[PDB]
Amino acid sequence: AMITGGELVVRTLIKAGVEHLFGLHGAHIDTIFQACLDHDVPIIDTRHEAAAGHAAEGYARAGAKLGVALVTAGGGFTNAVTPIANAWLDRTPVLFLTGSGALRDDETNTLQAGIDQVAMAAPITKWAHRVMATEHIPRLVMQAIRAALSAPRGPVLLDLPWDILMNQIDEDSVIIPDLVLSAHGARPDPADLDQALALLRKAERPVIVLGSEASRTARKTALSAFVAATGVPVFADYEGLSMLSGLPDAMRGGLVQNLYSFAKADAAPDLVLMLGARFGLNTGHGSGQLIPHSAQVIQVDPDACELGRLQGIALGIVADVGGTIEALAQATAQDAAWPDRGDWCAKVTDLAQERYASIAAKSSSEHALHPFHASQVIAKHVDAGVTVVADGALTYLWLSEVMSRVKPGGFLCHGYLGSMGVGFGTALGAQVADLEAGRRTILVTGDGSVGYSIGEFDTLVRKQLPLIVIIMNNQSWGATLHFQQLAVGPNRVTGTRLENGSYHGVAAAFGADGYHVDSVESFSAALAQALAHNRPACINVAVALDPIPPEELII
Amino acid sequence: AMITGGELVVRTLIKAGVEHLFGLHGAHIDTIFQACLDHDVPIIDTRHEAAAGHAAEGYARAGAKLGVALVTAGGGFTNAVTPIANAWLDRTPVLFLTGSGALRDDETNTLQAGIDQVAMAAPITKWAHRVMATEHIPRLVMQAIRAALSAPRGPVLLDLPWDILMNQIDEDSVIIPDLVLSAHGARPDPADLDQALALLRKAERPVIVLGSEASRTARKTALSAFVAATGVPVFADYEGLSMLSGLPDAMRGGLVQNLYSFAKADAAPDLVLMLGARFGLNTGHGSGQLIPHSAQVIQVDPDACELGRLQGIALGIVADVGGTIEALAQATAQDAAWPDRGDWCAKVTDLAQERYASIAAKSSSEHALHPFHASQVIAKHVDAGVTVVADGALTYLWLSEVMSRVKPGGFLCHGYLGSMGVGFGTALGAQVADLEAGRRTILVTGDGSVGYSIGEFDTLVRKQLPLIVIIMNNQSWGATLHFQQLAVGPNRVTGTRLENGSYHGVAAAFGADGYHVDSVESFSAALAQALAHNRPACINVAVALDPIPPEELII
Amino acid sequence: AMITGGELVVRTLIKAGVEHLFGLHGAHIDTIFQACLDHDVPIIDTRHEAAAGHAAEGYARAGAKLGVALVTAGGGFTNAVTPIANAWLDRTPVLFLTGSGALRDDETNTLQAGIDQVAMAAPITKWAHRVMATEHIPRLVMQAIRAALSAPRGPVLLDLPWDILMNQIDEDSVIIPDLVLSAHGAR
Amino acid sequence: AMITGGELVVRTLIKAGVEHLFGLHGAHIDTIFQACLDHDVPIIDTRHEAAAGHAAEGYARAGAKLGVALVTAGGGFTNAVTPIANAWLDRTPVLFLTGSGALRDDETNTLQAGIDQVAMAAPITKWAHRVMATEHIPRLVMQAIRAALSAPRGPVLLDLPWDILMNQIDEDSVIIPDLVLSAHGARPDPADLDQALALLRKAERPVIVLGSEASRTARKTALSAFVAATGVPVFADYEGLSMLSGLPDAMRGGLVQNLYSFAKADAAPDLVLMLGARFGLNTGHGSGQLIPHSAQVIQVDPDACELGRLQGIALGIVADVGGTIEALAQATAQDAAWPDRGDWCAKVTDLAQERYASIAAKSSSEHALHPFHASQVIAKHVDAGVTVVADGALTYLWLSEVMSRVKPGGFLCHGYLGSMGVGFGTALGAQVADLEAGRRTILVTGDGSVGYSIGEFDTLVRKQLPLIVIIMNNQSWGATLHFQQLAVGPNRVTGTRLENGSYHGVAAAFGADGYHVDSVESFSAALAQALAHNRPACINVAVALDPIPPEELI
Ligand SMILES: Cc1ncc(C[n+]2csc(CCOP(=O)(O)OP(=O)(O)O)c2C)c(N)n1
Ligand SMILES: Cc1ncc(C[n+]2csc(CCOP(=O)(O)OP(=O)(O)O)c2C)c(N)n1
Ligand SMILES: Cc1ncc(C[n+]2csc(CCOP(=O)(O)OP(=O)(O)O)c2C)c(N)n1
Repeated sequence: AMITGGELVVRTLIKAGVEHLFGLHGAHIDTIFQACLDHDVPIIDTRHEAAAGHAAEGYARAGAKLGVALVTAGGGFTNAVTPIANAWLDRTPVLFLTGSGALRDDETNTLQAGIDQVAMAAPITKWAHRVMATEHIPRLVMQAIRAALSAPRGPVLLDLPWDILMNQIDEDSVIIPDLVLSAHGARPDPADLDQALALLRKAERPVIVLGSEASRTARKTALSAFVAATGVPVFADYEGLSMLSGLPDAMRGGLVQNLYSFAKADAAPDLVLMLGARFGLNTGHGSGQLIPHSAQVIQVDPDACELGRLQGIALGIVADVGGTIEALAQATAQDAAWPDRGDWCAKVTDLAQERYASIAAKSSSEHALHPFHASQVIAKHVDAGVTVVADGALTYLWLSEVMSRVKPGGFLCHGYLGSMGVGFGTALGAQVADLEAGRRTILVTGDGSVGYSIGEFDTLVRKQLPLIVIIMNNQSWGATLHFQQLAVGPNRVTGTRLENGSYHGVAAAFGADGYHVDSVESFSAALAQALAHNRPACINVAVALDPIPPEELII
Repeated sequence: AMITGGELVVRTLIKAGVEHLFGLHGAHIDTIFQACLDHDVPIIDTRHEAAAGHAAEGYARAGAKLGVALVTAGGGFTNAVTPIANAWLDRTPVLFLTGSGALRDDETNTLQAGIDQVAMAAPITKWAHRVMATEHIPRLVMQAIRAALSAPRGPVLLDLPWDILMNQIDEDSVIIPDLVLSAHGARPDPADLDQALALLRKAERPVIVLGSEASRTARKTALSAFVAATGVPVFADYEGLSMLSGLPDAMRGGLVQNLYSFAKADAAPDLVLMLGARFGLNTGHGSGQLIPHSAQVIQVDPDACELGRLQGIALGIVADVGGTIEALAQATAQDAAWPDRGDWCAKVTDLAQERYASIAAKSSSEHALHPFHASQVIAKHVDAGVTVVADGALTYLWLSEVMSRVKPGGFLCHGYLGSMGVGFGTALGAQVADLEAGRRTILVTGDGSVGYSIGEFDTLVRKQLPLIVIIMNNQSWGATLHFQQLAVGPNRVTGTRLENGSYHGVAAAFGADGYHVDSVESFSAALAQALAHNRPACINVAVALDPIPPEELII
Repeated sequence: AMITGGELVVRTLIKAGVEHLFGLHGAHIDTIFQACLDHDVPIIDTRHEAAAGHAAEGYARAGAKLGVALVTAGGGFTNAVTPIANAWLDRTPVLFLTGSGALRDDETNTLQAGIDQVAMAAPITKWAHRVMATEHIPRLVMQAIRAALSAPRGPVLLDLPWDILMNQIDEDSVIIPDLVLSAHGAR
Repeated sequence: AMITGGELVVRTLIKAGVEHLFGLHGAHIDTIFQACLDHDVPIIDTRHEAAAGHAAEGYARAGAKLGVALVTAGGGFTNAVTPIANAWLDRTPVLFLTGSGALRDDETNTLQAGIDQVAMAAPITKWAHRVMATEHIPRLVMQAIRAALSAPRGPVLLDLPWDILMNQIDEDSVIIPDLVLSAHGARPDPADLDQALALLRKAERPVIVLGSEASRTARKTALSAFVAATGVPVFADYEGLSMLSGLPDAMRGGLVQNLYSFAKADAAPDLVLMLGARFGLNTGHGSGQLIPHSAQVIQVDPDACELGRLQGIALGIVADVGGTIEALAQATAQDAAWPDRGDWCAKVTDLAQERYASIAAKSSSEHALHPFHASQVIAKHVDAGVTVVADGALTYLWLSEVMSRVKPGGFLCHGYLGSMGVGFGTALGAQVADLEAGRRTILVTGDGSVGYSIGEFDTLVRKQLPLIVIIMNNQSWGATLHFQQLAVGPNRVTGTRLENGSYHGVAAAFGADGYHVDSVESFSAALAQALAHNRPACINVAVALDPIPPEELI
């Protein structure tokens, strides 16, 4: 009944409902590994702490739950910083548990000590803190969890000194708290809700735009009820996209990028209801290209700073997005009868079809396989049974054009950090979450990006995680090469070609199934085969570099 | 139509609804001074940036609105750090505007440059940011205001480089946004509200405890309706106390400290509804001495990390406190009649009376004026027309004993920072806010504490602000002297005596009315006279040092 | 022969050659006041921690030696920040000793706790550090002194948690180092 | 004559004497790539910013010069933080140039923006700063360089907003300064030097211990003169080891770890002259196990905080280590003849031989290749023409045992950060530096550690860098597995096995030569062949896991 600090950490995680961790071993954190071993809690151990951190993010995002990363002192922590930064900008709930130097050996120039890990994490976490006493562990672990899971979601760093973890205490002297935190988010004042709904009712061309906070709470039943009652088309940024999958086709606007062509069509929305979608990279900043300057904007976000950040708004509500969706469903449930939106929904559908058809008409695979065509091959397989994770740059810009007509179970793309290479770890953690969901995870990445975490094929094999890694291979850091050609000159390509290496050969050397394809027919055959087997796979797809995705020109 | 960055700052503040600033001049920020001059916006200029910062706090606290502090580069900023830290721990909405070195003269070892002011403020603000372009001023001022005013309220630092402020731009090249941020905070999910109310209904001995967030939103009408419907007695920490002033005597539990004697009376609450009162210094930490371990606790706070921080709770709700009070009032306006709680309210009343009577029975002014008796002299004048500000240590501990039976318009005491000296600036700012309300401000401070900001008598006279400064003079840093005697030994008093100086003489030399008193009669006469005139005053009250206040006895 | 952490602080100061401190009292740092009282080391107690900080600077500047400021947790520290910043830009050797919340009472929303004092001082000191063990006091005080006195001179913050200072340890279990640092600068 | 901020960066680097950069492309930093292209300054572009940062470290360490890393905004920067931290604790002069969000687009929730990069780097840099004006670029680049190169050396972060770099200015309106910073480090006061030499002369068993600052200034001629004049044996931590390579055998004490067995042999030094060797991980902390408590210590370090950090010292000198070595050589070229130290030097040698022989006696490759035997295979090839980079854990602990006997041109091991995986990028950068030195780089790494940066086989092949990567493969995160067995229990192994993957197969798929070996003979043949050709290679060496290196116990 004397137990370690690491045992306290794990008892507290278990009580909160944590079922998996992602990490990489060190002695500093062995007490946590030993406790997980005793309690049959899996730690998915990777080949890089960065992959472990991104895996915790992917688990959190695909699973709509807490992700937990576990890393050792010093380089364990510094190797997890890109995950922390990505989760920060993406509003992703991840508890990063890090080891650190023993307090009793402070300032001794010893192994792995002397990095101010909390100071480094401070600019990019909701909370970061170093534990000072073993008896504080349960309450601070639970406090850290509440911080991560509350609106807007985000990463937390809990730094656990080696002596604090190794110290033994009487188990009866420290209580392990429950996670007592309402699952229901706060909702708008009914006066604000009444005004929002009165405006929505009055609008001629209203749209809703979902952001990441809608994905985190996943109030799909309420969203469906609200959308069925009002008939208003719903768009989303990348992170909100999968929240559209259960909606009737007439009200699926798809990716918010599709609003670009509306003003030209004399069909700019006159009202926009933004639900956790921030003004920024995915929503056209303050340009009014997607969210028109002429529209009345109602914005709901848990962070008041975001409200009208880059554009004047009509009504700014601070509330949880999930709670708001529940409130909207309740208010419209016994409401009757909302205005018919048939013609407006049809216009949204037509503009989307026009975009897709136009791109189709400009895409040829005469010699090399066209990225649009390669994307269409993937789209044939995307439905509620699949999570798509997207990395690369040109790769995801092209992929995005096929993503609105399908209904993915999950879609996990770059957010604001736009950090090439995060997709592999992300997809690995998503595939873990997806085992419980019954989904197959497909990573669609670039040849450049895959190199960041290419050792994780080892992890997929050791852990028998059937992630399918599709590499869109244009022999280059492509978008950056386009930048050089477009912004500087045709003769100014430098540091951006990648004309070496057999990625499928690398995957095969780690024991994964390797495929190399270069055509619509070869690729479709390979992908069908990979999906039929419950095995990790690498599909190396030779694609053309020169095509310019629509979003590259728009961006 | 070319205008300065400083003019953009002021136009934005005006559009937000700011009517006063507190500050101290520097060339770095003169453009803001000149714009306020043009627009007839008063800047209350003090004798120390710390006093200006605390004044902005006091204005925010007394006024339930945004406070704005304005300080110059370098030492202007560093002199404001104590206000920032105090506002941080007290959840007080203050926008600290600071000058800083010109961007164009970066790294030139020049005057007032080279302090990383944002880094210094980061650990003690909701947001801290240095402005990079003159065009960004309106949107970032408004963003800062939204950050300060949103739940939980807190300080923000906006750092404005000299060139950014002096730079002139076309006034029409940038839009000045409105403050578009709902006045009504987010409320609990109805399931959570129903659960809370079910527990409140079933409880034998329920209490409500209000915290600072209740004061910031000041939902007095809703609170009155809720309390009348349920008959549940309401307590508060210092910052919540004035929120009890409009409640019937029967439901006024007063300061939460009064709960101490309940367990021995076999009367410990079985349910506690905490409305923005955190677990911490004012609520007995996790000791269960005020909030019993045996009670079911419903806690409502805008910061999830606070929920059950130090004690297990039954229901943890993240919502705005004002929004929650409105929700509770709405629900209890349409449910069944509530159980009569007259006997319980009477018990609450009896226990408070027993405490007060006990103190009265023990207190003697035979050889020197007793702090409890001096406190009683003040209490006779306290009602809705008075804001009481409290500083010192033993001074406020004694004062607290008379504050539950009166109904102050405002009560501003030390919060967690416990920083001796903050009261003078705080009271000065409070008196500015109180002007429009027809209220009179009284500072009750220690002889030690008053020394920190004693030059502010000058400011009171220059600005004709009729603040009454009452100095409880026990010729020592009192509570610290008690610590030495009680925790160390009777012969171990060092560095705590202050057996010098005529504070009324200092006040007089600055042109304020000075009084020196040493008895109930003399003090009563001085206070009556000072209150009869709209003149600043200093009342120097000789009081005994040896008496130990109940709150110290408990400790 | 059990002595407090505050006693360790003062014994280390005395061995370094410190003969005056400037400060303002708080319970958090009483163990240092008591040790100074015992050893007849004057603490010049002011009416504001800022004045105490600036006095430590003035003492250093006028006397070409180390200045030592002594302030309590929370507002004691925040009141000393203008002195820290002034000494930073002036290259003035001042050791700022500050109290802070007890480590054992971390994250309890308690009196004078919760300010990240080391983070606040980091941009304006040669070194700033929070002591984690009573036994570290003498070596870390001497390390801080070496940081302050070495070229270019400047301020250092040593943050001493209440429990770390109140803790008692066997005086024979920890050595008080000498100040072994050449008086002659490199050429 | 209008030129970009990026062009200003590169003109300043060139004027400082920078000849190589390491990095990974982004649009945010393209102006620097374009300028390097114009000026024929190579940027060695890697598959991960971490590898690029570590390459800049390796180039700095192996070359005793400034390393320059170049990364883009956001993830470019955050991917570089392990290099920054490693360089920080290793006292390695690296200029990290990072892009960042445009100032004009501040707070727009845009691509790669919103990370406070300078705040993140502040705890682990000598200086970190974000540039506010294009016109400031040359003076701030040069300022950053002076910060990195000055004693004690270390990393600097210069953050260059996208608009600051893209902005064009009249080239005639901004001067590009020279690097005007003396190459000569400051030296001790002659009174201090006199006292140090007086103590050194009176000592019965004096030793010298070198640290990283000695390697940074590389005052080899002076060191040789001082050592020849005094006859005092010289030890080093890992970073100071290659500074012993030009000394006569009699005064080569080798790695400072060898001091362990001296007290039990009644031979503990009575005087220790520490030259940039800190009290800490490599010197036995304050334990007295290497630096005896009974010895008088003279410590010379550019950071006063370090002087007697963990142990009482007799004389604490703040000076540059190189300047001090020059001063000591100068003084001992003019003073009287020094006492003969032949017997003490022979004791040092005998104790080192006794350690080596004891390990040799215990090591058997009967059933699997023993890590000590594998290490000896490598040692056969180590001389001035070789830089050895060491990663892994058990791997470098075993390797350390053969390193004191040989005289490497360079030896780059883990420092205080002990971050598994830094070796690959480090060795790639070292190989670049080694080109002009006429040296061949060999990385000796673990099967676990190699996985961190395994994509860099691609970079070796693209850039034709003939790095030889030797993977000591014990199918595990080995030292951590030993921890579980030794400190917890034999049935408590969890999260530490790595019983999968063909590393040589991975290297071959990237176009590098791959070998798989499992014996002294097969390993010897593969290494000999790899060394015979200027081609990148991976040698996957099957080695036993169970043996415990002496240092693991200690
Ligand atoms: C961590 C990081 N490093 C560098 C960049 C700069 N960058 C933007 S796009 C891009 C090219 C990505 O190439 P690839 O993964 O192959 O995708 P592609 O554009 O070719 O489809 C790069 C290097 C970045 N965004 N993040
Ligand atoms: C800024 C600051 N400095 C020092 C302290 C330590 N301290 C606590 S109580 C106290 C005495 C206050 O004396 P006074 O204002 O005269 O009030 P009294 O207790 O005598 O009524 C002191 C110095 C503090 N809390 N804050
Ligand atoms: C970045 C980082 N992650 C984890 C650790 C913990 N750690 C210490 S030794 C070790 C094992 C390294 O294994 P390998 O590289 O194969 O070397 P071996 O000990 O097997 O020879 C690990 C994971 C560390 N020191 N640094």
